[PDB]
Amino acid sequence: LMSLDTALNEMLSRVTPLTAQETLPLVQCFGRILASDVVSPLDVPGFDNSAMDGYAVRLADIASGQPLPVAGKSFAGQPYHGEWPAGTCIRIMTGAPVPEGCEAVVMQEQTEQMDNGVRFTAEVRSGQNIRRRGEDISAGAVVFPAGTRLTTAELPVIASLGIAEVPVIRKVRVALFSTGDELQLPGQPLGDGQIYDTNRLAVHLMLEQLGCEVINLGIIRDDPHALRAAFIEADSQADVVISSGGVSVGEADYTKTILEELGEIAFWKLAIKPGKPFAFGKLSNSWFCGLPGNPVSATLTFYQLVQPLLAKLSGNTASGLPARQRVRTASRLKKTPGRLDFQRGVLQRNADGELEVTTTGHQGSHIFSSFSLGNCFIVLERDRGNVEVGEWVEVEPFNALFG
Amino acid sequence: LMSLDTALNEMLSRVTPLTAQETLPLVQCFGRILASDVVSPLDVPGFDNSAMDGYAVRLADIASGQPLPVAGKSFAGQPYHGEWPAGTCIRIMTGAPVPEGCEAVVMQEQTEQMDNGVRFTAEVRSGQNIRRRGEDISAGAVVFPAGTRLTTAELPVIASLGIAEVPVIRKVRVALFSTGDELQLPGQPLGDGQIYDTNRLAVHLMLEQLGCEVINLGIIRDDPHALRAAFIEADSQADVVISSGGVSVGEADYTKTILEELGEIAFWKLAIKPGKPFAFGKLSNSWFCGLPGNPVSATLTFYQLVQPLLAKLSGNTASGLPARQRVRTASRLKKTPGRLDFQRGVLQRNADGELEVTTTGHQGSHIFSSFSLGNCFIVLERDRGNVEVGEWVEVEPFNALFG
Repeated sequence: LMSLDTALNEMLSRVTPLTAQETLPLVQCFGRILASDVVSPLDVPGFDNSAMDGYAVRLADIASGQPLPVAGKSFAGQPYHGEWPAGTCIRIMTGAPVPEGCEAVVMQEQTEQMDNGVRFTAEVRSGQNIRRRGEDISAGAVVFPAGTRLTTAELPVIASLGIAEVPVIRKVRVALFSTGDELQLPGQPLGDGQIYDTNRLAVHLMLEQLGCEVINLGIIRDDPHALRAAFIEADSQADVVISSGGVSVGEADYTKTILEELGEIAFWKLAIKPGKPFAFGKLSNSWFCGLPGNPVSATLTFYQLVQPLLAKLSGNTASGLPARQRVRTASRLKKTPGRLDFQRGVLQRNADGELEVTTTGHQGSHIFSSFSLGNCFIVLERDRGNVEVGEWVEVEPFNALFG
Repeated sequence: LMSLDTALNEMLSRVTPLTAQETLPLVQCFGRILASDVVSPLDVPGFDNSAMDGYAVRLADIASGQPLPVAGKSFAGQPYHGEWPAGTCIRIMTGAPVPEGCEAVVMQEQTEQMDNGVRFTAEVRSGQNIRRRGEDISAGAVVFPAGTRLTTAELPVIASLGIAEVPVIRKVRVALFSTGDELQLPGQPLGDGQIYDTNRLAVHLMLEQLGCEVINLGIIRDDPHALRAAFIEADSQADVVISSGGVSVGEADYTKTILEELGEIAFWKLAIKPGKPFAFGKLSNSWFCGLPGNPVSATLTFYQLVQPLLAKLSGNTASGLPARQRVRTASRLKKTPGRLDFQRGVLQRNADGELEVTTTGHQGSHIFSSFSLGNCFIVLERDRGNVEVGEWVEVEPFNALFG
């Protein structure tokens, strides 16, 4: 009944990004959020340098129209600090700092070498081939603003400014547990209707790959005392508390009252598939996210709901939800109007090199294989009905969490 | 001069994937390559259960034709217990175990639920709507073959089988260093023709994000004895040695002779842009990859050549290279025949909800900004010339290394 979009916006609207920060060497900053703007302590380039390989000359020396001999050479790591007499030019390479008095640089193309010096074939105007210092980055300028997630694209640049460490927002702490006498750990036989806990591992892995600091409390016994203790512990040491399954997501039971008791939790019924129920609210010192017990549902819900909540909490200002694109289906998709169906598919190129999606197979939540077989979600509109081969469909490629 | 594909193909043909292994608890296996086939200890599902919400029936009872009174129900965690009188049906839900003797399940939508029984009119086929024990995974079957990179898609499935740990191939160890008197560390003012070492950090970051174990030896002093010692140290403890800059990639100097003295190293001239040079070869106990000093070229080269090399080395059997797709340029692209130009672009959805690339701006290798501003590579074919707006283009979306 409640739309995903409405649920998302309600959650996020309530959240305040972390501000706590720590300063780390750049090599430790991958995927981290800059806590403060990175302001350039220098100019890039530093010294006006040559745009190409050629000769640094003077407009007066060129005037003589006489083949002027090379008084010396200036290289990137070997700036020329020599004499540079009247009728002479300075051999230079790109990036190499331009010698004092330079007015322009000429490429070795518009230049011909004679026994009495370089003879300039073309015209030479001031500024020519000279990279103006600080033209790419001026000292005192903001290179990267606070909120930027540091990547291989940004970190090397910060290093290029001679900066060793930058301040980053601390990692989001996420407490995680599951509960239910039916949940069993590996190596232990499956009791009556016991199953192996899988949601907890799934969430744990995703949290870690999202750069969160995970506090896994494991499986909490179906006991008010154990559950309440877990909640109090989690809430006291993390920013987000997640029940990977076992805690009520609507149905009344002792877990639900502990919930109602420790915070203001809403029990949503989302117009999505797979899944539907999702618990969310403020605990005393944390945000709580309760996932349905079904593995496919829990994974999907986490991916479409908790992930963007964590993104906001992190301080990341990269406003937006994962890229989606219109694509044709090579597959017939069964779809019931009424729910935004996040089916799984395989995005691939057809003979003509165009992208297309095929179903992974059965879309039931009784199996998990679709996550491995697939590489994307086929996000079928809420009101949409069955999809025939060739129809335009919205596709959202899986992120790194699924490979 | 030499084609990227040819270079890459040749590099990969010489490499043998690591085999050394370690057994780790599933939570520590993200991104890791399965060392041995994961065999299923159980049947999935574990018992015959219903594919739908409906009624469990017997072919003979339907054959009788009279409405079938509901004798009971079987749900999720509670199979149907007690006798199943003849001429009756058991109410059932998806996933619930099918009652003893059940030969078929009929979806409620095909039935007329009346006060004195359920009227069945549709033909009923034996086995219909019954999910048989082990139809998804049968005990003794390989669930994931050795070579599989473990993700949130695979790990939870392994957990569901009650398996706590799996054998994964050890991380590829990569020794990293750069050299040159110009190279400066952060915090220290730039000397004569000095610059801040940025390639090393870049490579380090990627290596780590690629799951490799990095041995960063730092900046080696411009000395043959120091360099020689560096190689020895690097080669003795790593599977791969990478010079992020400073060691010769073709040009003769003291570094090139050390290279020639410590192993069989090829100095390639790649028909690509940016970049061109790349040193590759077998050292005594490792593979060596030497990158050009230009930041843009080094990153690109690492990205398009070293990354794939590391992937094969890891034992990952996932065949293929980064995903590419045909897209229209919303930008005119300056392209020169001769080199495979990996320009940086911005792939985004247009008004018509269609995907399209825009150049990030100046494509020169003197600036690093294009990696931050872009989100993809516009892979302009070697022979291709200038590209006019609206032309079909190859795009390779950036992977996580750049966000």
